[PDB]
Amino acid sequence: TNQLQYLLRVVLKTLWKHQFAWPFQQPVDAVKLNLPDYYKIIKTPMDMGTIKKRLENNYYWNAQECIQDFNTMFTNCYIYNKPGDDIVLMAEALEKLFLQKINELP
Ligand SMILES: CCNC(=O)c1cc2c(-c3cc(S(=O)(=O)CC)ccc3Oc3c(C)cccc3C)cn(C)c(=O)c2[nH]1
Repeated sequence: TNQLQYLLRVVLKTLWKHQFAWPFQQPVDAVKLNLPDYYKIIKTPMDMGTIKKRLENNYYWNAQECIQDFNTMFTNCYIYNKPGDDIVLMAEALEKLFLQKINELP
């Protein structure tokens, strides 16, 4: 699929190089961040590092399964954190960029 290739080379690359990307490049380490309720509240943790590994290792059935992983990453952040928190503001900025790049999807 050309769309999965676009998601890796264009969408993921643009988001990964953004200034607000770093807290989204790896799973949330709830142990080192002392968030013992994170895995109870967030049933499907998702991050860009896991999406990258999934795109590189032929995990996805289709482009929609990948777009759903990016949406899960954003809403997991909105569910766990409070509105107005910096992490929510960072996810909102990345989401706006993601929707823009996903509008030019082949
Ligand atoms: C209500 C309470 N919530 C949280 O303290 C909370 C933290 C995070 C982090 C997060 C992950 C890492 S990391 O090094 O593990 C991964 C690379 C490091 C810092 C992180 O956050 C901070 C940021 C961005 C700035 C200042 C301080 C912190 C703790 C990610 N994301 C996606 C979250 O949703 C989330 N929530």
